[PDB]
Formats: sequence, C-alpha cells, structure tokens
Amino acid sequence: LPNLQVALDHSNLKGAITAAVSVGNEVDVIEAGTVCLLQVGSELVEVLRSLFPDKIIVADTKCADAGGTVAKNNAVRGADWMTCICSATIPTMKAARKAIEDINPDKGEIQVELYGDWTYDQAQQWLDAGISQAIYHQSRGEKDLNKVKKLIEMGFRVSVTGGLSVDTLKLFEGVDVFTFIAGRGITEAKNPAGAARAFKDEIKRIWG
Amino acid sequence: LPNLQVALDHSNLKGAITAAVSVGNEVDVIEAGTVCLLQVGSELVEVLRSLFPDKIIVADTKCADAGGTVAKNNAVRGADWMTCICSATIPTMKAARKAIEDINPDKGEIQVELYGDWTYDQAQQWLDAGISQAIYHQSRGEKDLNKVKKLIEMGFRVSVTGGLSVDTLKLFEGVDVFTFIAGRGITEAKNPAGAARAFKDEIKRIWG
Ligand SMILES: O=C(CO)[C@H](O)[C@H](O)COP(=O)(O)O
Repeated sequence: LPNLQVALDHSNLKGAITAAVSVGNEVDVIEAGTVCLLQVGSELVEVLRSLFPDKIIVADTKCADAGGTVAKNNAVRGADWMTCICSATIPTMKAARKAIEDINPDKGEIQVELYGDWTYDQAQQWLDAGISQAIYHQSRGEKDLNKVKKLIEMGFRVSVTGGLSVDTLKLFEGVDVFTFIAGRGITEAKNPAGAARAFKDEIKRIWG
Repeated sequence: LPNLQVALDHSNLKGAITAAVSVGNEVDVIEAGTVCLLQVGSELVEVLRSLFPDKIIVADTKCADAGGTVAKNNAVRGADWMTCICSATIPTMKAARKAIEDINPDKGEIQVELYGDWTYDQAQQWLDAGISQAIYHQSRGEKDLNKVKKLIEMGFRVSVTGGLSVDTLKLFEGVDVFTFIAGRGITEAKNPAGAARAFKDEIKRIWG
C-alpha cells in the first residue's frame, strides 16, 4: 500500500512537534521539512525519533553537497531517509548514501528531490549509484502522471507531493505510488488527526 | 577589489562562532554555511549579525522552494545575502528576492548556487528576475575559468569557490571575480586569522 507521509515545514520547533504529535499515529512516515531544519537545526530529528521509535523518519535536507557530512549529521539524530536535491553530483549522492548506510544499516536511504530540468539519464545514474527513491513535485495533468509512471517503470519507489487532498488521490488509481506526501492539507486543519485518517482511508479504498 | 568570504561549514555552533570571531576582521563577507544551518538553525545568523553589525553576512540555505518563507526567516535574523540552488524555479527565486528586499532594502540579495547542468538561458532568466549574483564551484582548469568569464560577461557578479588555496588566485588575474569564498583553507589552517590575511593580501597584489 502507498505510504502516508506528513511533511513538517513549520518555521519553528513547536509547530513541527505539535503537528507531528497530532498526526503521528495516522501516518506511516514523518518528515522534518527543509524550511523547518533551516530554522531549528537537526535536534528536531532526534525529537521525532524519540516520540516515534518505530515510524520512518525523513530528514528533508535537499542536500546539494558535503553529502557524507550532512547525511552523517542527520543519521546520528535517528533519520531513516535523507533527501538530496537532483542537482547534487553523483559523488555527493554516493558519499551521502554510504554515510546513512553506515549509521543506519537497517533503513538508511537517500531520496532524490526532483526540481527543475532533470533527465532520465540522470535518473539512471542515481539508480546505478544505489539510490532508488525519487520525489516528484506536482507542477505549478497528464504530463506529470507520465513522468511518475516512467520513473516507476525504471525501478524507482516514487513519492508524489504538492497540494494533495483526500479527494484527489483517485487521480492516481492504478499507479504504484510508493508514498503520498501531505503537508499543509494536514498541517492546517483541524482534527488534523482525522484529516490524516481521511487520507489514509482513501489510499485504502483505492489500493487495498 | 575582489571580496574575501569565509564559509562557516562546521557541524556545530561553537565551531562556527569561534572561527567567525577569530577571522572576522580579516574578511569582507561572513557565510553561515548550509552544513552549519542544517545543524544549528538560523539563530546562528542572528549571533553573527550581533557579532558583526556592518559585515556582509550570507545565509547559505541553497533554497529550492518556499523561497518567500526561507528568505524571510533568514532576513529577520539579519542576513544580507541568501543562496538559492540553481534548480529552484523562477517563481521560487522571485519570492525569495522580494522577501529579502522587503526586510533588508539596503543590502538584501539572492545568490544562485550553480550545481549540476544549468543553462545560460536559465542564467539569463535569473537576471530577468532581477537576480545578478552566481556562485561558481571548482570541478572535482581553463574550462572553469571560461565559465566564470562568460557569467561575468552576461552581467553577474560571480563568486568562486571550491578548495581555494591562496596560491591559486593568480590563475584568475585580470578576471573580474566579485568574491572568493574560502572554507577549509581558512577554517582548518593552523593560523586561521593569518590564512585569511594571506588570502586578502594576495588579492591586494593581483587586483586593484
Ligand atoms: O560550502 C561549500 C558547499 O556548498 C563550498 O564547497 C565551500 O564554500 C568551499 O569551501 P572549501 O574552500 O572548503 O572547498
């Protein structure tokens, strides 16, 4: 079944912790968003790990460089997955993958954040480098779905994000989407917990 | 004259503050580096601003998205310049620019961090969005030097960085480099304050 993921893009610590706590049990994956990490730093990751010793935890660093160092700094905090921006060189991605695998051999992975003009040849390089997650951001239609389908076809576990709603999941019917990332659709609600069960309920209806 | 900038890429706050305090008067620009911000959050910017009321301070966020939030978050902390990764979309770069100018009308600017396969038509797009700084990274030679000249010639103030020794500023002679960014050559020297002087002295012979 497609994972439900919550992205915490709050500009402060309390916002991220409060949303995480109110939706934690309704979701599969918890993501410390980039906006948030740039504000509060990496301790946030260790807090999420303590609150959710079993959840999958994402450190959304959008790493462009010093991959071994950034990957390491977040892995010691308890992160399972870290994002690298697609414009990171292959050596950066491999340095990052190596480090998250050393600290976290259980679950350590890199996910590629897809921004601007990337290519399928680049996509093949990521795969050849041991990296098979990619995150596809909804365009700001069929042009998007085809990109998602092709990335799946190539061997990626594909996460999709960018304005989602409990009612716009059926648009992905028959697609092997690995993870749905909901941010604001949950992190403003309320009964965010219920909003999140809603999302998870729809996924169940459509993929069960 | 070409600026000298130190990149604070430490994985902890004490490392960033110590290096800044010890080399700050030797440099023209102080940069809170991505690795560091991802660790300690944006308060670092505020304490640098407090330590150096007049210096130019860089928040190296390599923002890929939510440009308005990330630029504001760092501008209210006192940042003068903020990096966006070259794969961020134009609207993202515009939102970032508008936020930083809104809070820092005097010195507020965006810098484009060049990673991966960017184009001169992307480059031109940045200029049209009112953004005129780029930061070019040495590759892991003539090919590099030539890219810098072309960027200067389009109307960017180009910053150059990547394993810069002082002994390697000579190969840029007669090139209108706007800023040289030194990280480890300053921050891991055995005389950091001396190393920084070596750098800006060498720059003083060659240019001006
Ligand atoms: O910070 C970086 C990562 O984006 C640059 O590589 C750094 O600014 C250059 O530092 P050094 O002189 O140690 O290569």
